[PDB]
Amino acid sequence: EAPNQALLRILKETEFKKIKVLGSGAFGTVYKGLWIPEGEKVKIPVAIKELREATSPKANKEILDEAYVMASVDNPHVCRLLGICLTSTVQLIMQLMPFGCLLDYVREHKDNIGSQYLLNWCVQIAKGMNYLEDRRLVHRDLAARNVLVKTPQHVKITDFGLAKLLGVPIKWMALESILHRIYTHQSDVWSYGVTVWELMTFGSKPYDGIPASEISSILEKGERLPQPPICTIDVYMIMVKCWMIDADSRPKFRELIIEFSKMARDPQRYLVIQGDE
Ligand SMILES: */C=C/C(=O)N1CCC[C@@H](n2nc(-c3ccc(OCc4nccn4C)c(Cl)c3)c3c(N)ncnc32)C1
Ligand SMILES: [Cl-]
Ligand SMILES: [Cl-]
Repeated sequence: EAPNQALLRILKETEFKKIKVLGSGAFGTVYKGLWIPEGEKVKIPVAIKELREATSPKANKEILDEAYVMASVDNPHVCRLLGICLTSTVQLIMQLMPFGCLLDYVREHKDNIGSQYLLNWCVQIAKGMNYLEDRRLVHRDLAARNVLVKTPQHVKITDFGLAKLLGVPIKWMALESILHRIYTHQSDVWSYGVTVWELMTFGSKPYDGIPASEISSILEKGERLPQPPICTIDVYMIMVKCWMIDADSRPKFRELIIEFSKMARDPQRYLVIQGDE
């Protein structure tokens, strides 16, 4: 309820440039580039995401609401918007993270990642998600690919709210989302569980070898992702709770922060990793 004095920067096309493509995703294409604020004598390296065309009817109405949220973010574990340009296309400008997404990071560094880092990442993601819940925003696409590494000890969530805006990731979705297209903070919790599984397996693909078309059927039969080799039952049990059919029986993000935080105080008790003494 304090005044929100975030800045919404509406950028002229001349105030930034795209220099090199970094990759593409469900929502658009990401480039490294420069932000060159008019009359300020500086140039700042940034990431720029050019959004794909919306399949949604009202998205042009909603783009600004989405910008407001991204601009407004004030949590260490959620990424923020630097500026937005709306012309022929919508382009989002934000800080450039040299260390990239968490999914690639765990795959690339698997031999070197220990229990403290893994648990801390769980806490941090939970913290960011809790913040988004406080703001009444449902992410709809939480996944390891949508977490960026600021430093190996500091990760931040991206891309919240774009799925709705733009109008699927079946393997990360709660059953109610798949069957009924219902999305809630509790559906986010299910995705959080899948995301944790991705981390704990050093970036394995969930349900690898099962076609997306079969996922709703297997879930209904009680199948769930398996216990990762490094995980004690204490960690895995939390992940399984995230995947309860009854959304209200799943943990709250605030509870998740607490549970992971406790385990992060003695990480070797809760994850068993070679060379992690
Ligand atoms: C595993 C992730 C992956 O493969 N990629 C492809 C290469 C580029 C990577 N990447 N993406 C961004 C980025 C994410 C989200 C962005 O805007 C949406 C948003 N979420 C919160 C706030 N905002 C504005 C933007 Cl503009 C870029 C990257 C960034 N920002 N830095 C480094 N790599 C990024 C993902
Ligand atoms: Cl920060
Ligand atoms: Cl950020």
